[PDB]
Amino acid sequence: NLNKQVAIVTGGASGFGAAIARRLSQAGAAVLVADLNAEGAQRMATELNAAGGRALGMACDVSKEADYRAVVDAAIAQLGGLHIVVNNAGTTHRNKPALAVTEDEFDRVYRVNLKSVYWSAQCALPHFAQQGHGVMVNVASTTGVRPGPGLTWYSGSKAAMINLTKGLALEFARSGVRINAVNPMIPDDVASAVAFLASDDASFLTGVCLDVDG
Amino acid sequence: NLNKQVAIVTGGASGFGAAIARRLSQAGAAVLVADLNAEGAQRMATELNAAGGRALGMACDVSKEADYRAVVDAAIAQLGGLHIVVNNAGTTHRNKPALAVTEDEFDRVYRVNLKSVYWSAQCALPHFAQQGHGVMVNVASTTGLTWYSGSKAAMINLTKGLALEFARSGVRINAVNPMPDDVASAVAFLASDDASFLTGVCLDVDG
Amino acid sequence: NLNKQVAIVTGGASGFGAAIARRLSQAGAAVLVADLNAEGAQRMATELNAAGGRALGMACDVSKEADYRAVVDAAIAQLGGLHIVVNNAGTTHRNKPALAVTEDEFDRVYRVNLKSVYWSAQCALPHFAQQGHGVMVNVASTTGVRPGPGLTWYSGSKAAMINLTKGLALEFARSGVRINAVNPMIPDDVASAVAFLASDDASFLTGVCLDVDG
Amino acid sequence: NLNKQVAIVTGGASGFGAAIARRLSQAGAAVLVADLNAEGAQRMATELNAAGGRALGMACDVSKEADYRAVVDAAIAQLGGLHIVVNNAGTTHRNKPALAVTEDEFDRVYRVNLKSVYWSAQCALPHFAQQGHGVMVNVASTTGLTWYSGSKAAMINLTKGLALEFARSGVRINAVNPMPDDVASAVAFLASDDASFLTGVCLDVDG
Repeated sequence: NLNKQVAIVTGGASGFGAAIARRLSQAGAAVLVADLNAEGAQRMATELNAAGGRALGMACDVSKEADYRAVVDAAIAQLGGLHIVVNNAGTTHRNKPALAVTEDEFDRVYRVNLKSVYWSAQCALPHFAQQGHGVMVNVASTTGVRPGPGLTWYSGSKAAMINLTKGLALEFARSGVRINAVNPMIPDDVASAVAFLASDDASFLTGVCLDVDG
Repeated sequence: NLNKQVAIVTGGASGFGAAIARRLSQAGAAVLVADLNAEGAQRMATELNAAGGRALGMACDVSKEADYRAVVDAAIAQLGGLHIVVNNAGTTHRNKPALAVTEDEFDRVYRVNLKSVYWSAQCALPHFAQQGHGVMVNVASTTGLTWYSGSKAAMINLTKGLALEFARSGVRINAVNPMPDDVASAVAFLASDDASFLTGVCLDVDG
Repeated sequence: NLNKQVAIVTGGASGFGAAIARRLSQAGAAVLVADLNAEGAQRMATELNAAGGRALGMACDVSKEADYRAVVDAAIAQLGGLHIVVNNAGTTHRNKPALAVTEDEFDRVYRVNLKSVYWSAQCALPHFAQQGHGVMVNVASTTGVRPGPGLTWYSGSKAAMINLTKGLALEFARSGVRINAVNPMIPDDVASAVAFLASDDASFLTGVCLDVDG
Repeated sequence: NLNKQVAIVTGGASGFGAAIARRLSQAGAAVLVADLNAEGAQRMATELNAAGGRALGMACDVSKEADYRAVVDAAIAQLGGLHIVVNNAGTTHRNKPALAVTEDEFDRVYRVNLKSVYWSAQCALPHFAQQGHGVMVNVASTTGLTWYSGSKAAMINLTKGLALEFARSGVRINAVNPMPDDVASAVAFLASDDASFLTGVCLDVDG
């Protein structure tokens, strides 16, 4: 149960982010839905609101400090605090050979799947440390069990993000702040995993990556 | 015997990359010494030529396409081909709390190391695939879990992914994980025909 | 909450097994405490009973099919069913160099940390499959993070047990039966991990090994 | 060049172990062919001696101390020493539901493979430690997650643990993971001085 708790969910307009926002709001948390797409973010918030929830939509490029700080400040100021930060990876776009991935796609993966976690760390972790509680859950991009070709550059930055998440966790391990990760492997099970990890029943877990059925 | 083979060594002017440049030259291989410091690259090249080897030094920001393509085009045009690419792109890093890490400090570890493997793949592996043979060796020099420990995991992961994407192509892609002689030995082994049964493998060795 | 649920906990008289038995009984489960030591098993059951619980002690060599079948039958007949099976690894005994480990210690590790999981599979899994629900949690022996010398033969059979647990899980994955594992790495966090994995809130997890602070 | 070196190859009468026995003999190394079938071991030994090599065949249940100690004592007494031990002890296994696996079927995978590495360590590594040099190579032949997939993980894990427990001893402990030429090549490499910078390493190669 996450009553009186505030969550930011990035990637919130679609995919795993929308399912995660739905689940956390169903558990009683106030949700700031953050997404590149302001309209998609607002639609998800309207849906959560129509269903009994308290939610707000906000546009945000998780690669930009200012966008990520503004979403943290918006959650604190207008929803009244921040206790949970869920960073959603993208939809992995299409599967194609390593040498067909253009620079723009490579760059986007870096921005959305690694740089976002760095800014999340810089923008949300001090608040958590200050209040002596908080949870960050990083949802990796979806890679197959024993993955084959087609996701080489995704699997690369994914391995980096999971290790950064475990590294951040060791630093914050005696702060009350828990930093954990979800590895969707080919939406209910992804959302259930995030909702459990955000709950106080997961208080004994940090620096963990939970493999779940994508 | 890397005689009759051309090798590009990134980060070649010092550290693991200098030691690799020397071992590979000593094995009889032409070597394009690539590094961020043109002066140091030229220095290593002159030493190698002075030791009886063949070598050209070029300034190269591995995070930039033009720089990597230059190093590749030069090796094919001036050194006479390309059969080996060694990617050394890590640096030392004082472990400080992650909230003291500036964006640049972060990009230098995650953005440079990853994109260097990216440009290495876009720029050099088509030449390997065209001739049906070639070896990429990615030394994870980035320097227990720290904020920067993810570069090494990605380098290893990318090595294994690229290797699968080049299965049965005659193109082998391998890694070295230094935890410098033993590093240069593992590179020279992996770059040699004696390692033709090995692709997608990471060799942990004492640094 | 594990009300109206029956758990077998092996290794139950001491160590992580006792902490796990305490936690599961505190959550409402009936506990058959199984242990090599009949008296230690009975003492733990008496403690759980004095605290509000329903518990029974029973001697059992988890390396022997007959001992393991008798504990399953005892739980079904006298506590009224079986839904949870926790296999506790040993205390890792002492840390000593690989070549100082005698054959008797090597043999004991195999029996307690691997053969037990095979019999648990043969003796408890058909019952779970029959009823279409059930959870098995295998608690590995405690190994350090990035472990050094001293636990070579433990770390060997531990790696085997965790892979067997993931293998068993894939087989039973569409049966309602969840097979999961806990890796104590140097007792509350071990017991919390087992209690969560045994609950219906972990229903979306199978074939997972949870690293936790030992 | 394994000339001037003695090697014990377990499971030597067929499969990966025969191919290893031949490659190592061809490298100039005396070879004690150890296997569960004495006749087949003697056959391989005769073939190797007939090819100009030196070899003795012995029946050996690797799960038993006396059998492994015999193979070790014989190699030191009849073949003139011991510098290499290759552990092949896996077998093929039809994947069936785990509830159809009999206790014996389970012991044959988990008990034999693990205890074989145990006796290999108790029986052979003291000789290596005494002379300050030696190489143990553990080929994980036990044959995606299955009930028997844990043998391979243990073999790799034990290899890395033993290697750490023998750091700086001149005694190297390595593994090969066949997913037979490429297996025998990786064994012969790992057993040779060319691999002296490698301990605690598992080489994945196509089987």
